[PDB]
Amino acid sequence: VASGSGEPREEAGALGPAWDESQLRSYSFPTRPIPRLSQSDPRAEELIENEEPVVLTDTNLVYPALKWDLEYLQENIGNGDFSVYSASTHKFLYYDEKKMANFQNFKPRSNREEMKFHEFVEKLQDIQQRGGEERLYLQQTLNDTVGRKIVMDFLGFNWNWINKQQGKRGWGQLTSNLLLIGMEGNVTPAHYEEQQNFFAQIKGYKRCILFPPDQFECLYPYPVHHPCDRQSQVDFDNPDYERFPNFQNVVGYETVVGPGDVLYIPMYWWHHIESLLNGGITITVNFWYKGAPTPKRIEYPLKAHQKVAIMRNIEKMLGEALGNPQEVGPLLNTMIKGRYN
Amino acid sequence: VASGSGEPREEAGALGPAWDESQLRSYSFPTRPIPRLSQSDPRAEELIENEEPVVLTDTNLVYPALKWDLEYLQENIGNGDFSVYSASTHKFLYYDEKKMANFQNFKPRSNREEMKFHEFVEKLQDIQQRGGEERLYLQQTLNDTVGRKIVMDFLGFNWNWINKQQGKRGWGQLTSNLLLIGMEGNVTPAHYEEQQNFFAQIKGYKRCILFPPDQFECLYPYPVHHPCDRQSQVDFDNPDYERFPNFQNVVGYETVVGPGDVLYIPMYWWHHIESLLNGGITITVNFWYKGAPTPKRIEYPLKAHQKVAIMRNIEKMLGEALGNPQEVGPLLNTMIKGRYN
Ligand SMILES: O=C(O)CCC(=O)C(=O)O
Ligand SMILES: O=C(O)CCC(=O)C(=O)O
Ligand SMILES: [Zn+2]
Ligand SMILES: [Zn+2]
Repeated sequence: VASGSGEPREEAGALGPAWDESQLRSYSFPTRPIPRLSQSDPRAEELIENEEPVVLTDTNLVYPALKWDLEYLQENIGNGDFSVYSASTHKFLYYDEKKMANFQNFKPRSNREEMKFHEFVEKLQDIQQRGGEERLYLQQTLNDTVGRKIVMDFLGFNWNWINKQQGKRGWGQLTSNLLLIGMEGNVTPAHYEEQQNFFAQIKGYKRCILFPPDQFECLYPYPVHHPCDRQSQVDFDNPDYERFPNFQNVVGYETVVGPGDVLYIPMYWWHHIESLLNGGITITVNFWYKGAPTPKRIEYPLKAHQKVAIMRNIEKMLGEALGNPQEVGPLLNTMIKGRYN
Repeated sequence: VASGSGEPREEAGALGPAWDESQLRSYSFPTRPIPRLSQSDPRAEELIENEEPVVLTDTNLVYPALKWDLEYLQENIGNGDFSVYSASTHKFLYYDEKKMANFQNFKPRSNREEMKFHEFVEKLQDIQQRGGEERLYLQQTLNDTVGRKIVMDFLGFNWNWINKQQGKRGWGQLTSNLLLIGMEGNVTPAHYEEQQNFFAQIKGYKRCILFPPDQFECLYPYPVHHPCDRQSQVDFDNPDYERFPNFQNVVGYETVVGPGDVLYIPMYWWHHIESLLNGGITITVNFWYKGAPTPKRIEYPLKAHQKVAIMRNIEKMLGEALGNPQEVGPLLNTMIKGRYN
């Protein structure tokens, strides 16, 4: 019942288990499995409607990308610039560069380096070459500049299905598709997005651990003006229970996606994403959508994500009102101590 | 230098000290004296301009009320209804009755009872009669219904001086004059107002201890939706240093006003007001003014009162946004724990 990702799935044509338990990292918290359903299954329609996660096994959302691999992409993706993140550890914490202004005591552990696709493949094979410890992760919005055959591939994605989805949910506009290419063992640590996300797995296997928005108290996001806004301050590998005591109460929904799977990551749901160990490279394309307009007007009791949105807006205005994001905390403290605690 | 109210002043015509140290209650914190200046003294103009307190000794602000006493008032104040607050202790904590809706676990220790002036005088003499322990405090906005001679008295107040004051400071409109009649030993505990206040002493002697707005952290106001909004949660007689540790750092400005004195209580300044022990009844009329409009637009660094105004508005909106004032604290806590503390 704290199964996790369940027994590993058996590949078609007796090809043996897709992955195994020892490819998964181990954590301090328990998990229940996210359900894997067919896109035609009413229950999957329920889950998305109710903004609960679900793994859709047969959407064909990115059917033409399933052939993609580094050789094909290097060949066909064009000469555009690609954002590539570097790291010394397996954890790729991300930094909003616009926000680094107002936090000096903040040095990166993951630098963005712009480079052509072939320089990526090259760097990858230079590192592989000599068993170097360092790691990379390419993450780049698909756009205009992309080669003829990638565009045909892109156009062949299942727009009919995902557009119906956008329509049934009242979502706003598709904002971006991010292309993610990772090395085995890479972790994008726990964070949340404000958009809705269909996360479409193309190559390799990723374990995705999700936490609902009502676990805000257990996951301790950075301050909103901090560059790691929306990310957990907790190190999943070495959790500091003195600073983050509610982490001991955290409960995840967990799954492993492979080629053809689409994971619905609902708005404000925390997610932690790791490419399996010794699984090779992973490739994923996501689909971010705005999110249905806010209701006219509120109906109580508020949803967890609505309380989160409120906390964000309080922090923001207080940043503005005080003239300085650094004064947000002392003010809030002064507001609560001996008054509301 | 922590003098306090200074050596007591000597009455004209060798009538001996107006009051003495043993009429003053004793507290845990130190105080410096508020300056007593002449209204013609440029330094007093400085203090009011800079929103610092000052005791003006010669305004004649309420010259015609100096003859007032219970017999005169009973005689001349008319048959209107007068708000009279009751108490079993010397501390008259006030309750906003509009706010009692959203706090059930809140019972009074000071009930408002409407009564004619003669019923007040009567009750007072019924209690005096038999050495009863209970205490009363009349506090009633002067208005329309008031007798012919009180109106002539009122009209004889020094409008020329106080209106010039209103003009020089850019204050808005006079909102009310409250008439306060107290028994010896009555304490109105520490609180702040959002209006500017010229506090005009008429009969008897009051000790006024003021704290500037930047002592918010030491004085622990109730939540804004609580009925004791703007009042300190700290009991000055028995301070709980476990709950209110910054009370140990509190520093007051202190003075004793008698007949003819006017104390400028600047906006957002905390004040604690006690009628001297065994001093007899006290009488005071205050003059509340709105407060200059807010500046277009903000200039940094913000003043303490501006940060207070912000904390108030955060608490208010969060009350509205959450649908329920009771959920304000859990939200704020969730916002700060492990995040900003
Ligand atoms: O695949 C990853 O590591 C990041 C995915 C993610 O965070 C997202 O799609 O929102
Ligand atoms: O005289 C009192 O006890 C109350 C005075 C006061 O709080 C005020 O005038 O604002
Ligand atoms: Zn994400
Ligand atoms: Zn007051």
